[PDB]
Amino acid sequence: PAATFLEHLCLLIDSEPVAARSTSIIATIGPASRSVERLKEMIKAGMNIARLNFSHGSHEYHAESIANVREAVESFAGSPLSYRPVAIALDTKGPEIRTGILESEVELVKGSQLVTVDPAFRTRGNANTVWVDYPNIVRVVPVGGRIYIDDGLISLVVQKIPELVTQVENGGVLGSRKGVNLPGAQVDLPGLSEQDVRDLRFGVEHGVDIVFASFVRKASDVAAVRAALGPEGHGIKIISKIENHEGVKRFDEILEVSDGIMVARGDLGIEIPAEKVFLAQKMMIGRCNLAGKPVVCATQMLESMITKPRPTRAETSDVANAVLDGADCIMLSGETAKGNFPVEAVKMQHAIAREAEAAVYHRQLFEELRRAAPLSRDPTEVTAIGAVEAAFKCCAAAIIVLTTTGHSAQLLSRYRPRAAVIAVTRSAQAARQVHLCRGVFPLLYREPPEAIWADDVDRRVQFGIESGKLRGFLRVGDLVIVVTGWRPGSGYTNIMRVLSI
Amino acid sequence: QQQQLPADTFLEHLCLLDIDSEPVAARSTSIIATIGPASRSVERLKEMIKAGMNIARLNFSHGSHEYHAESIANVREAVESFAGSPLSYRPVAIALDTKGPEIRTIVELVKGSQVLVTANTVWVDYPNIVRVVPVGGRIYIDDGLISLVVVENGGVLGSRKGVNLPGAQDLPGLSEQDVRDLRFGVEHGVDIVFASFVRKASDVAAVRAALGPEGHGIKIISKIENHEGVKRFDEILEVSDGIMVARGDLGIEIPAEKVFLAQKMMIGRCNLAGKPVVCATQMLESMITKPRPTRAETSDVANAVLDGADCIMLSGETAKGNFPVEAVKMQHAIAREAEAAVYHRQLFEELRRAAPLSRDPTEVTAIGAVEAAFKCCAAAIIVLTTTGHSAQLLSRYRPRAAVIAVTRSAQAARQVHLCRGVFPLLYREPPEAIWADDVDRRVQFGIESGKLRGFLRVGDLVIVVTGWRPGSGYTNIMRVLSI
Amino acid sequence: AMADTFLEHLCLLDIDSEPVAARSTSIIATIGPASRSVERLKEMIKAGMNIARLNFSHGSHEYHAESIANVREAVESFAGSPLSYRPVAIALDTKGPEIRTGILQGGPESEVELVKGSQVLVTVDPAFRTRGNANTVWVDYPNIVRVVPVGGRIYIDDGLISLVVQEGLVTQVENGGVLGSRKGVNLPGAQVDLPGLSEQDVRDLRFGVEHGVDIVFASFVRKASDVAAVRAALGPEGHGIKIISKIENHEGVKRFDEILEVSDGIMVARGDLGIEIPAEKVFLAQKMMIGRCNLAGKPVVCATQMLESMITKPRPTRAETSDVANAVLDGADCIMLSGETAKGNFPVEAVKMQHAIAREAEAAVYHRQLFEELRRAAPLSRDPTEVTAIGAVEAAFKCCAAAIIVLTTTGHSAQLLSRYRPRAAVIAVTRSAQAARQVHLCRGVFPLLYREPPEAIWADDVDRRVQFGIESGKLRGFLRVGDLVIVVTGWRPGSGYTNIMRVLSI
Amino acid sequence: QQQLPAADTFLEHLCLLDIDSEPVAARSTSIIATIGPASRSVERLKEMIKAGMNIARLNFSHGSHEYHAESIANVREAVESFAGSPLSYRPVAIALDTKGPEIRTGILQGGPESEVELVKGSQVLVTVDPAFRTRGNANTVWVDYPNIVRVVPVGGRIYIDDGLISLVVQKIGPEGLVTQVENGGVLGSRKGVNLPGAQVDLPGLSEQDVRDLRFGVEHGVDIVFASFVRKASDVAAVRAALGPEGHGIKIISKIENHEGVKRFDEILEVSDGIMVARGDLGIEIPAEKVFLAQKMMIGRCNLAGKPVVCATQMLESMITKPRPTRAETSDVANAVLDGADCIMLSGETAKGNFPVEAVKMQHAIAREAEAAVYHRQLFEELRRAAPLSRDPTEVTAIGAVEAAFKCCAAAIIVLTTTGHSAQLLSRYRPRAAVIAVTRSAQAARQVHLCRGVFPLLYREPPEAIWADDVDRRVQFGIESGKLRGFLRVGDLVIVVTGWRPGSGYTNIMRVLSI
Ligand SMILES: O=P(O)(O)OC[C@H]1O[C@](O)(COP(=O)(O)O)[C@@H](O)[C@@H]1O
Ligand SMILES: O=P(O)(O)OC[C@H]1O[C@](O)(COP(=O)(O)O)[C@@H](O)[C@@H]1O
Ligand SMILES: [K+]
Ligand SMILES: [Mn+2]
Ligand SMILES: [Mn+2]
Ligand SMILES: [Mn+2]
Repeated sequence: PAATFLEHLCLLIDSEPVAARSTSIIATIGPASRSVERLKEMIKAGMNIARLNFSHGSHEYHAESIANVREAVESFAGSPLSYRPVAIALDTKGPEIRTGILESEVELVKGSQLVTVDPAFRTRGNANTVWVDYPNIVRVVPVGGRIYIDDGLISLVVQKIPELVTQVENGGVLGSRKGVNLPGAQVDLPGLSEQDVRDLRFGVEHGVDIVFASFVRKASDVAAVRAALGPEGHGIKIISKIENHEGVKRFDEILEVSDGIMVARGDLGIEIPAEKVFLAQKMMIGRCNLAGKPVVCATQMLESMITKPRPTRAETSDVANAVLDGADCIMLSGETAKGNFPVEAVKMQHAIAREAEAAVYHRQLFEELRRAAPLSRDPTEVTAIGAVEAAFKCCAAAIIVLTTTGHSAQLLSRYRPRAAVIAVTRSAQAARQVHLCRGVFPLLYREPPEAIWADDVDRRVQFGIESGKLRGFLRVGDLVIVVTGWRPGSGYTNIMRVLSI
Repeated sequence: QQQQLPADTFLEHLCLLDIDSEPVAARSTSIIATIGPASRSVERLKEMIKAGMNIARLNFSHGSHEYHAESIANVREAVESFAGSPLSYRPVAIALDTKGPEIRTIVELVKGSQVLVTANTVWVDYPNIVRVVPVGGRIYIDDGLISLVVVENGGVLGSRKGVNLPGAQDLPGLSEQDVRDLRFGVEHGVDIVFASFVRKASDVAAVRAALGPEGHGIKIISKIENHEGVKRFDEILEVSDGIMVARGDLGIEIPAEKVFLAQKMMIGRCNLAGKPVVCATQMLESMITKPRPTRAETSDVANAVLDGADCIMLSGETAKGNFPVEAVKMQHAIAREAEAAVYHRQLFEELRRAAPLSRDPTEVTAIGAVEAAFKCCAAAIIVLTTTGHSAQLLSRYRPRAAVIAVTRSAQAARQVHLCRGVFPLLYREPPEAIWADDVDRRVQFGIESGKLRGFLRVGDLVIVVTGWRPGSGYTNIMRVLSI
Repeated sequence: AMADTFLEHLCLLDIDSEPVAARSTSIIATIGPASRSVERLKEMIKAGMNIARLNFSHGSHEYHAESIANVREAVESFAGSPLSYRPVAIALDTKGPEIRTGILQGGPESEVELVKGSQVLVTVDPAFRTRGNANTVWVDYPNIVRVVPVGGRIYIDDGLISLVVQEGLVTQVENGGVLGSRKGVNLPGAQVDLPGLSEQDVRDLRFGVEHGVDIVFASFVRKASDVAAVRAALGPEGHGIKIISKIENHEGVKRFDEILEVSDGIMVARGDLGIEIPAEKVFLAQKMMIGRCNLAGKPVVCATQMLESMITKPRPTRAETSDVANAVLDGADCIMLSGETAKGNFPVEAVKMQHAIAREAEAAVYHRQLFEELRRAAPLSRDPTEVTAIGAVEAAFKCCAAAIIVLTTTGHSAQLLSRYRPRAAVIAVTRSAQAARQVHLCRGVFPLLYREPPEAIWADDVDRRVQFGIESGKLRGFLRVGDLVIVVTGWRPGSGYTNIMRVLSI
Repeated sequence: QQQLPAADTFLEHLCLLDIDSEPVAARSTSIIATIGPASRSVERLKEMIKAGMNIARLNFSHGSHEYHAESIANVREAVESFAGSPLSYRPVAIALDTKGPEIRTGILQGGPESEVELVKGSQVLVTVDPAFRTRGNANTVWVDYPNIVRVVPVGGRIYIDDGLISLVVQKIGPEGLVTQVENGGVLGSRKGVNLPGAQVDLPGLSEQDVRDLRFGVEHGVDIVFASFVRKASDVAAVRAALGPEGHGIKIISKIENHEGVKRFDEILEVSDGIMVARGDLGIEIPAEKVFLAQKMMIGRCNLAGKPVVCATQMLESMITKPRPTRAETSDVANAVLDGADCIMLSGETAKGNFPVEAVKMQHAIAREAEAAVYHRQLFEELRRAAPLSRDPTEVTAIGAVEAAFKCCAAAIIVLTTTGHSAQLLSRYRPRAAVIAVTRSAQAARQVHLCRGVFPLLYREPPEAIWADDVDRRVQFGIESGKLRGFLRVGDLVIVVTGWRPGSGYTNIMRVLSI
């Protein structure tokens, strides 16, 4: 029915979704969700990627978090057909600026007159004193320069710049060690601080699967993340976070060099006017779709759930619209790191996505994507679009790719099939990183290779099919599109066959 | 370029939204703000008008008759304070929001504990409750944040809060209080009735009947707030002047995951029929407490504009919060950016295509005017309208150029805010002897108000729409004039 | 016409769907022996001729003065009823730089047969200009032996005779056949350097102005400067004359875009064009130019061999029927007749056929796609006239307007409306007799010459003209009671001030 | 090349047709040529093959059984003369064109190759009287359909010779029709007559037609163009007559009159494809309307994915002159641009003085026209319209086409047993050539019925190991491909094949580089 655009819309509430939701969900790990038991709960509810937010907590503290995710995850390895892998994502600290330690709450008051970088004063913070961890602030913020504290809920205007006389423009309840922002001011603060490099090495050492790299402003920024990531970490997927004007202006350059993007609406939402983020968001998602790289929508999607068990009408709506925009993943932060309803937040994102996903007008979408996408000569894309097409023609229940590094699956999702892309792979990491791609569902294949190749292929396909039935992707009578390669290894995907279940 | 000038597809389109492309243009989506303690003061009202309020909502769920007579007295007072300058005067509509069949509750409720409906005792003003909630029947309290199975979800309960009984069905659309309320409305010349809990054609019939003879002029916007309302939408729409997607109630009556569908569907259908549609509730909540909205709220506003909504609302945000003006400014600012992001191309084509042939000279002139507008990047379309009807016809098609509507009907100049992209001008002079001349004076009036407010500058082309003889229903001419 | 796609569209063409509507592609007929008679002309006017073509490749000045005298005479024979009077334009077709064979050996009407596989000499020799035989033809383009290489083709007589170059050029007869006196010679792939404007051409053009022809079809136009000359020659007395450039060879095709910019319109001269370039390729040339012209909003004419067999037979072949329809469906503003009406035994019948095919093809147009497509492609504009025009078209579609009635002084406003291809008829009222003629060059326009002297009060003059259009409208069966009509007019008298659109009921 | 710059719209598209854009690619519209005195000679046939003929039409309106057995003997002989190199052998179909319920005048008075003039305003007599079978003259035409005198009423019109001659019947009578000539002209022997508006009780299948059809089977013709098809049941008969020995024969229904046009949808469903017989059609219905009939049927055929043939007078003047008129050139192109799968030649190759030259021209026009198709719109349009399907073969097919577009595939190489898979591919109108490899000689012939398919007959005996047999065939296709200039080093090709041997198991698409 619902599947013009107007027309489409007009035909969208009792049409029960039916299908693996495909927008994968990223949840940040924190006190509210570090416990193996809680993690297991969140896995059941639909978390696919676990975010470690390195703005907080020590190395040891995160090694615990990983230890636990890994623990919660493997607790299901008891049935290979049902095992959901889970990716792990290191979110980098980058050039944050932050206030000192005071869970007491100093009230900064509208109009009252001091930002200091004096070591001694590094905890002497008061109703009239706030100290900040970026010495250069006193040199980069001119008279009538605006300073923001805590998610931009606090505003100060610089009025006298020896030791920053500011006046509180927007006051509020200030807490411990909070994000500071200096828009219109050029931060010479480096993309890669020593801590960031340590943090990244840690990452590799512990085999995280994805680096969400904060404050990416330019191609060279992701180069560093790569260098730091070092040789041991070429497999790591680097997702550039876009969080400020420059990032937005150099987006095209950033996208080219990165594996994907995150629309970091939090910072972005203070660095540029609030009325504008939507544009930035819808724009980068578009461009990303066009290039066929993962894009992540983030921050405050479900805030009030930090405190309440139900989201607001806007948050529901936000989630839907991100999916309808084309986002590959959606995220949770405060919602799962500190709040009183982490599992319930995950369940909600899972539920909205499934409805939003059923409302996509693939028609327009696939045509649009086909149309825009330039010719290509790489057999893999060729097979991929070929597969998608066959998939539409017959309402394929699913497309089952054999993939070594996920790259073939990615190519399929690029074109947004409606049929599920069931990816079979022996690379445990690949099976994790692929959650970065809308509509892909990884299956980790454990058996050792058969002697005769073909047979190995057949075993894997049949493996996918079997896991398929078990999980209710495919039922007898369905047609399935199978995509595979002429010889073993990666980069040789080149075959599409049409099989009946 | 500006206003998102820099496509052939929607994808393409999206890919070219630019963040430095300064919006430039009267925002079109009109803003509704609910009046309450945070905003009943003449001075505060003046502030909100400057920020962009166009409709004032009186929420009859709360406060007495006298208390609202005060609010109207004030809105009127704030508004007329600008009548010092006819070229600049912004009318403001007044909308009565009906109480309808609510259920309400003068401590923390703990998860797992028993709570009796009549710390563990809550009394309710719907007696039939004990008769319609069976064993396993869910009872929700306060904005659906508190849950009760005949306590599932705990939380802080306050005094007299919304109660909902989903899956359960009897309470009349029109209670005696509602009728009094409506009479009050007519008596005080409200311009619009947002009618709560509309579930079926006959429901709006009553609102009309109650509204009585003295109130045929009153526009009746039906609030959709529950399953039934959603299922009978097509019938309700036919009979109503337009719609409100009441996401609050709706968002408890049906699963939360689903409202977006309801919303995008109704807005589509309304667009199709050319009736105003209003998006409402929680668009900017956190601003009830904080001076800045969350990234989701920003996003919500834009997407309602981009969905097609004619008006967007504010409730807690302007009735009780600490940042009413600041909430209005925000809606105004989002709308303007979302409006420059509309892909009129697809939109107009889509509307044209879908709209059936017609034979009414007015529609004919209208679509023609729009088309001319596009061809030249008209700065604006200037209609002379008696009841607004011709301005409405123009907006139907979603010109990008502004629809400047000149009218002597003060009320029409108000009710027209219900229509995306229209900008009313109330014309005060007495008629000229020679007709034509009267026409010319009005057009020129519109033009002059036009320059003054920065809709049109020298060199612009404007599309003028008028009628062959005086009275309504005779719109039938389109002229192309240069400024 | 209400289908969502072109495929769909096609699939719903109905053979019992009687056309109903003024055909809109105007027809151009060449005047010759078969059609110089006032009586025959009157017949052809009734049948639907709109433009009369005088082919200056043939006959003397006196001979054409007679043709014009006659057309004018046939035409004015109907001035007895202003409401019905069909103007008819007159078009001078230029001789330009031809190349021709001689007078056959002892015979200004006799026939030599050129045999397949035989040797033939082509000479440039003054003496031989009359000495044409079975192994010998002479030609009046001396440079030929210098521009045609070994293994180069020479086509003779409409391209029906063919020579390959293997004091004179040694040629094998590729394609043989019966050759007569003084016939056209073509050298494809070869470059010609003969002037666009020969002395004769200039005299011819002056003649044109002198006699008030309305249109110059200018032959062999290869480049912007070529139309400049035609304009210069046309002289001051002739600014009003519309110059339609004829595209007839490779160069013309390659410089099309420049030619188009400088011309009032185009003719796809498929005859010459169809020898200068390979035959397989003309369709491309034709469909391309018509597209481009549509885009620019200038008249484009499709011409030559549309109905040949009718020169001899009373019924066209299945291909010719097909050719006509496709030309209309391509977007051509006018279609032409030549041999068909100049010499053949069925001139009137040929005109009737073009009139009949066009009407069906016109009802098969998928305006939807067309108007959208035109809208879409047309750039913004700021000229009140275009603005009013597209606005009028749009209103027209919305209500299935029976017609659009423009008041136009130089035809310009009517042209703008047709640019967008309304389905409703464009009824143009004008006092300029010449404009009322030249407008036929614009698909879907129907001119009405208004004769009354101006009223004192302006407005009233306007009202009289509109009402004039209406009345002529009912009388001719364009509009009936109950119809809506879209009226386009101006705020003050003069040209270039069109700026109002009203919607009126009949 | 291939009109690559020629775009977001159709208008745009048109505006970019470039005359120096040399076509480059097998032409895909196959060409049908009627065999006749001008072209029965083995040598002439060989010439026509080289020029591009793909299907040979035997017109059973004329000549005896023996005369056609000769024509077939010859085509076959011309064709097999090239079997000397399997990589370049062009199969050629053979099509029996049925006589059906035609009506005809007699031989002319002692003038077999003579003529009579029928004069405007005079009295002609139509006689069914056998005695005057051959006694025709300026005032007398005898006709071979007896009932004519019981079916053409007073005031009823009779057309003779391609509609160029016209009689109005004014007096009915005990020995024939007393006509007044409404259109006159030079009449020849045994020419077709049409009774429009007058309904012809003449059977679709006359005894002769049945014999004719049996002959067909007996001699293994590949295609029956069935004349005057008016209704589903008409093709049933052709099938019945065709008998068991002839299920393989493709039956193309000729649409030649009003009824045919009105029942088209029913006829299409039951037939393997269609011919728009514009000759008859063009007299039975007004001439101004044929174009509509033609564009409509071709559209519908495209939609259903059945071959559609455009026919009659496409190049007439070439019967007499070595060069076609500007309209005929144009007619050919528009038929291809309309979507026609095959184009035909009749007079042009049966009798005229330039049969080869006529074939060459159609070949040359088609190639240019084929580079002008706006596949974009076309494939979208086809996709869009085509309903979901569940048959692996269609699925593979559309998918192959799509891959083809994505990379500008030089070709699609299918392995097909009965041609079915190749047909499914053309259905979607790829731009890339559909090279079909098959061991069925017949299939290789019948596939010419399908736009853009180029059959290759594979001769080697099967390999022991399947797969290897597959690989040999693909490689066979490739090799024939390079040799004929379809594919060059560096190209991508899309290969379509099956999981097991036999027909109906096509289900794999691979992407290979050359
Ligand atoms: O990592 P990629 O580039 O997606 O490769 C997918 C690969 O998976 C396969 O289907 C099977 O790979 P393996 O047998 O090496 O595990 C290959 O044919 C193909 O190269
Ligand atoms: O209110 P509506 O229905 O849009 O009517 C618009 C009317 O405005 C006019 O332009 C002027 O009306 P008035 O002179 O009464 O103000 C009329 O021509 C037309 O009928
Ligand atoms: K000439
Ligand atoms: Mn951030
Ligand atoms: Mn409510
Ligand atoms: Mn010429």
